[PDB]
Amino acid sequence: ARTVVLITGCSSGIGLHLAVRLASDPSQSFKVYATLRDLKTQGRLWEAARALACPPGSLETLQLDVRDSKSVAAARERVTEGRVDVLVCNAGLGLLGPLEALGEDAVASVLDVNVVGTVRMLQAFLPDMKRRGSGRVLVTGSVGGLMGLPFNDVYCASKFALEGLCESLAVLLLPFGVHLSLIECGPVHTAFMEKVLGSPEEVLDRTDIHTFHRFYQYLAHSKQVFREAAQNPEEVAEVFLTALRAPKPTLRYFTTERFLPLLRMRLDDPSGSNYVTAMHREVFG
Amino acid sequence: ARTVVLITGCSSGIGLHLAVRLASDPSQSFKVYATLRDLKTQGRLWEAARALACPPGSLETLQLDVRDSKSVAAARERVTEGRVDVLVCNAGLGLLGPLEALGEDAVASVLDVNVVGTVRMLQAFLPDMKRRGSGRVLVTGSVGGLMGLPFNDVYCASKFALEGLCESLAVLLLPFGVHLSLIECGPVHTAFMEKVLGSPEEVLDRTDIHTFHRFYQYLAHSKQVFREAAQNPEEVAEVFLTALRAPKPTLRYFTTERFLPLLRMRLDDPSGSNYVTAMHREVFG
Ligand SMILES: NC(=O)c1ccc[n+]([C@@H]2O[C@H](COP(=O)([O-])OP(=O)(O)OC[C@H]3O[C@@H](n4cnc5c(N)ncnc54)[C@H](OP(=O)(O)O)[C@@H]3O)[C@@H](O)[C@H]2O)c1
Ligand SMILES: NC(=O)c1ccc[n+]([C@@H]2O[C@H](COP(=O)([O-])OP(=O)(O)OC[C@H]3O[C@@H](n4cnc5c(N)ncnc54)[C@H](OP(=O)(O)O)[C@@H]3O)[C@@H](O)[C@H]2O)c1
Ligand SMILES: C[C@]12CC[C@@H]3c4ccc(O)cc4CC[C@H]3[C@@H]1CC[C@@H]2O
Ligand SMILES: C[C@]12CC[C@@H]3c4ccc(O)cc4CC[C@H]3[C@@H]1CC[C@@H]2O
Repeated sequence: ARTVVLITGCSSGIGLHLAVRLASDPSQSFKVYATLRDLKTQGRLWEAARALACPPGSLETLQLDVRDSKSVAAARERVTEGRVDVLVCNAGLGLLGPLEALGEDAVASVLDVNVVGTVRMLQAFLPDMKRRGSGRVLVTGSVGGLMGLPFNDVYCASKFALEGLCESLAVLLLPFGVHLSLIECGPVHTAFMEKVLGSPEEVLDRTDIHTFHRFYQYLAHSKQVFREAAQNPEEVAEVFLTALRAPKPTLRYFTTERFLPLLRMRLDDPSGSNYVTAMHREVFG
Repeated sequence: ARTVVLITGCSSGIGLHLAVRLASDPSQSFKVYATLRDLKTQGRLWEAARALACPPGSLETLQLDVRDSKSVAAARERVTEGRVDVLVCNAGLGLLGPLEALGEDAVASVLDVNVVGTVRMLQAFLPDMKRRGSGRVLVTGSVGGLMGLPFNDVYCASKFALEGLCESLAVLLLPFGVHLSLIECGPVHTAFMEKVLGSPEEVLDRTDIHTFHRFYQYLAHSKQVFREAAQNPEEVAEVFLTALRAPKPTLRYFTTERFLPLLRMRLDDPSGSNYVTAMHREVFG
């Protein structure tokens, strides 16, 4: 159908549920290109798509690895319509542990995927939206890009980076009639975390005993935050559709109002210490 | 002298003036290791140091390239005292132009220096401060890390990343008695900008005519913002000393109160659109 939507990172979580929520839409107005780093993992996407009854042709899958600009351009070339009306930059990776225990590859990967990957997506797809004078870009955001979290130093570094990247682009884009919005998400049940790490044996080798202990405490605490605040990817998908529907989309959309008070205490105390003291008390006690 | 201070990026600007402001301090309590990417450029540092009368031994220069962990560890090994009381992460690069005109090397460099470089500094020097139960880390910040600026997409991406990185570390660090603060700076007369770019011929080749035109407009506008708001590096150095003096340093220190209203409109309108509309009007008219 008429609105062409291209989504990154659709093998699971937000991306997967958003592709099927769009392709199974009552109005049948979306033509979805669900992109995945590795096409062989598309099984779960179709199982969900078939549970929602997506009309043949409403959903097509492509291989798109955000670390490779040749993969990104190849995917763009497979959009048969020759246009993308809604570009959703969703692919992302986590990175957890003491800063000193993180290796150079892991740090570099996180920045390459979460930041440079988005830049690649935007360089390949913004030109044509500017030429056409229209387009929507939706970026999966995180409360981790709005407030720092202990033992997520590089991950927060990467999520804050998208905030800077998208805000800077948004200031330029108004006059071109291209809208950019971030969908700010808290914890989401998606297996994002399941790969965020483990291996206490190796970690203890890379840091001191006190840091290690504080790490275990952070891990106990995020086990409760996840049970307390994870949302399901279906709920998050609805926030994207809210954004793609608005005639004049705002820069930010929040999927929960839950972390706002905490967010407000970084501003109402500009020195930023109130936040630091409050987050240390919530995490470590 | 007694407080050992190690500073990155001292061939010019903030780093240069901060090293000499500390080594020429009346109390003569600072022993400064002024680090530079390339030792052969140390001329300007000494000229200023000799204009301020720094006692022999108050200032030592080392080579330290933040993109190389071997250079970073080698520099740490030359601290004869075996300790660093104040670590100042100042090295940084700019990147300007239409997002689509930026090459992969340039983007990668900016992130490698501004973000990963700080991570390298922190991995090499935090362990010993945690072991000792004391230390101050001061990071040169930017209003560009707090609000997005058109045509500085990757630069803002990198400066926001430091915000995330330092806030996340700050939450962990309290209990270790190690303080981390960011020194938020606006435009500074330092030649940072002088290398931020030019070459309209090559740029026009990489983007569309409308974007190009908007770029020229941004360039006219930053010529006035720089004359209107640049501060001198001596003024910025005093803010670092304010931070290193406080018995309980806050996470953020601002060198000007000038951009706060703008900063406040990103929060008081959480959708973040008020800011986007206001920044577009200030830059493009
Ligand atoms: N999960 C949370 O609690 C949470 C909270 C806030 C924000 N977010 C954000 O939500 C987004 C979606 O993640 P999720 O929570 O749904 O986790 P997820 O279930 O692990 O899904 C992330 C997707 O990104 C893909 N991806 C990873 N590397 C890629 C690459 N190089 N090229 C293309 N795609 C790649 C993954 O594919 P593969 O499976 O093949 O690797 C997967 O399809 C991320 O940007 C993110 O960080 C998540
Ligand atoms: N200038 C502004 O208007 C402004 C505004 C806000 C924030 N800041 C920030 O202020 C900091 C200091 O910059 P500045 O304004 O003083 O500009 P600058 O005069 O160009 O000084 C930056 C210094 O960083 C060094 N550097 C660059 N790459 C390095 C590397 N790979 N390893 C070690 N050192 C390296 C440069 O050395 P080389 O000369 O050899 O390259 C130079 O000594 C930066 O983090 C920054 O982005 C500046
Ligand atoms: C930033 C994340 C969402 C917000 C989460 C949060 C939010 C508030 C809080 O007090 C603790 C945590 C712990 C884990 C955080 C997450 C780590 C991954 C995710 O992106
Ligand atoms: C972010 C910077 C400081 C703040 C500057 C600013 C701040 C406010 C504003 O309205 C325009 C500009 C243009 C250039 C910006 C700068 C680019 C380099 C510097 O780091």
